[PDB]
Amino acid sequence: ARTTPIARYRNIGISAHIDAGKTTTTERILFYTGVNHKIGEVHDGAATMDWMEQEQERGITITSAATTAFWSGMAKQYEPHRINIIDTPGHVDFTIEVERSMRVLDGAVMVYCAVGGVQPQSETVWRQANKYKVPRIAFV
RNA sequence: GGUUUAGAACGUCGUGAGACAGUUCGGUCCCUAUCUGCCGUGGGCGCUGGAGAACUGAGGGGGGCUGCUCCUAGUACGAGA
Ligand SMILES: Nc1nc2c(ncn2[C@@H]2O[C@H](COP(=O)(O)OP(=O)(O)O)[C@@H](O)[C@H]2O)c(=O)[nH]1
Repeated sequence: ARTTPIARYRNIGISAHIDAGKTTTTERILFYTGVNHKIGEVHDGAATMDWMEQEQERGITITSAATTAFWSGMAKQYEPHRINIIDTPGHVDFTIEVERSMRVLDGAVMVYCAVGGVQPQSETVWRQANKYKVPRIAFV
């Protein structure tokens, strides 16, 4: 039947202030689980999370697009888990994408910058996370 | 090439020879550099015995132009662009 027991699923959300590195960390995760070669960047648009061609050119993630992989914690790189990341955007203009995403995840790794710490958009998505008690960790 | 010479015409003016910041076609542009000047290149003499070399360097001339891309760097700035 199903390929994996439920305890191997981790539905996590990546969300933060603009440019805090959500898409970069998502592409790094995809590479480190091996569904992506060529780690790639965003300012050169070659990243694969970005398709709509606006975020290709303008280099700003505008809408969430879920993605899956197989990374593992028990004897890591082995005994695969199912991490469903959702690369959400952090723009106040697109906070609606965070809203519906934050309401649909069971956890979410918040991203913070080490230069500015929290930022107004992060203080916003913090309300959008307390709004649903979405469990969460921070990634500086 | 044009402007303004001789040929020619149109429009216009003049009765006319002709004329017009009106137009059109055609229409010869000379000079062996003496001096000054400047580019170079020498011959004489000096420089205090003659000669051969190497120099120092007064002083003068040449050369001084820049773009793009990459890195720094998606950094600082900016809520974001
Ligand atoms: N120095 C540094 N720059 C980063 C990091 N993550 C992202 N960036 C830069 O941030 C710019 C855009 O990153 P992006 O993926 O758009 O961040 P996001 O907008 O939050 O997803 C790019 O030029 C990256 O070079 C990081 O961990 N360190």
